[PDB]
Amino acid sequence: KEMPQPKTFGELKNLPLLNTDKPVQALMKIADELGEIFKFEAPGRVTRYLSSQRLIKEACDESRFDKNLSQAPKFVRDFAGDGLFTSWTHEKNWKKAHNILLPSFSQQAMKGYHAMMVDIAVQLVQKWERLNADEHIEVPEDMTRLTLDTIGLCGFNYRFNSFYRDQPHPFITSMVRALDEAMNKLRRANPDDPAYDENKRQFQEDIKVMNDLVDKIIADRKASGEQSDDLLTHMLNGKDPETGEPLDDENIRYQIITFLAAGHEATSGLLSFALYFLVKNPHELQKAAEEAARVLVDPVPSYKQVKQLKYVGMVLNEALRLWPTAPAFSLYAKEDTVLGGEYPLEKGDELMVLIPQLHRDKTIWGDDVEEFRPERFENPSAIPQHAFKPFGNGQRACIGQQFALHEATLVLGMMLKHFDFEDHTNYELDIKETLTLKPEGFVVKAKSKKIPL
Ligand code: HEM
Ligand SMILES: [Mg+2]
Repeated sequence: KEMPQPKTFGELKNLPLLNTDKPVQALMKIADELGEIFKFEAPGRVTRYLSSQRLIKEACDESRFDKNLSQAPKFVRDFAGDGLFTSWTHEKNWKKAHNILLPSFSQQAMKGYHAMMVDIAVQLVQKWERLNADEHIEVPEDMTRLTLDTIGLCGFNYRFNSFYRDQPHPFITSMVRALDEAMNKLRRANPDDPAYDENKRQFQEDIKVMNDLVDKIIADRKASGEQSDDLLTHMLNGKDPETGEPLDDENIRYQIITFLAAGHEATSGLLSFALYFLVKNPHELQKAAEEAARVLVDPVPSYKQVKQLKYVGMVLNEALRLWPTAPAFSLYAKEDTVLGGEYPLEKGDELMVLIPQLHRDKTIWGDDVEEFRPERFENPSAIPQHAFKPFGNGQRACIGQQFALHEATLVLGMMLKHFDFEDHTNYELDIKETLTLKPEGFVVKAKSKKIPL
């Protein structure tokens, strides 16, 4: 078959379609119009956007297709280097670091992180316990404080102390501002224009701020010899079983910057969208609050108790189904191949998986794809293979998935145990896009249930 293509802009082809603050929502609208596959052209590049489970299952065959670095990740590589997220599968450092870090991210390894996750979660609950009657909560802002602080403590035993601040720690300001530069670089008609000399100087400054902190903490840890429950201790001590080599200090720095840069925002967006869906769907809020009350019977949650929050886990999977917070990933054809029996591809051709549209495939999910129904995930053996992919695919799938889901389960369970929530503004969903998705402006009021910590 011949391939559908959205509207074009002369010699700029389709490129201006992405000159928007909300490009993935734009592409989802295009997908709705054009169907399971469409071509997208820009000066010097071409990709094909996939939306159906039928085609994405094929794209996810690792014998045929491998991870490609899409446009904003190639710029993120300027500060995350050959850390796990911005390396190619075939670079030595990718596999070395994957083999070293995998056991440190396993479900079993969560038992070792649990206490530092509860440290930051208790800080969030005390913050909200201490609001006055007429105050409200800025939900994505607080979730972001929580997720940055939790990855800082678990990643490198460092406190960003985000709940002590309106202006984040300078490392966070630099990283946030670097991620924004990466995104903003994509939308520049004249990348070399002198108007951007300032953005380029600030970008180098921010890279320097990030490296200087992380390098110093690494050096401090080597100089002290201290052994903590964090990823930095694991990286200092670890050898790749296959090569026999450890990670060098530069790459350990890239991994630390990568866990913060890749993980914080997608996890804070998940928590913010799950609370959004529960305040809009009070019967599901009640089910999840009843479960948190029945299960979280102790003043702080244990690892075992967090595992028993099945309905909270169902709520978080259904929020990932609707708004997977790292919404698109890119692949390339390893050799010439035919996609879906219809679309011939040459070696090197690019594909993009649009995960919000895969999760709205009506042939898989049924017709009510916009409705929030946690019970879709009651028994996850019902879900066909390759239908639900919020954490990507295969060996290049999110290494932080058990971390994110333990964090979000813990924190949402505690939120639901300790407070009732009110959507006092009747908030209108407005999804902001960075590297990730979140509900911008989402606010609520909490009313404490007056349960001790
Ligand atoms: C709900 C929260 C999260 C979601 C939805 C999510 C989603 C994703 C997705 C879709 C990918 C694949 C990207 C691609 O193919 O280009 C990815 C990769 C990755 N994520 Fe996550 N992520 C989340 C949380 C985290 C956290 C908490 C961490 C770290 C503590 C993390 C670290 C990573 C890394 C290091 C990669 C690269 C893995 C590799 O290629 O070896 N993520 N994530
Ligand atoms: Mg309903």
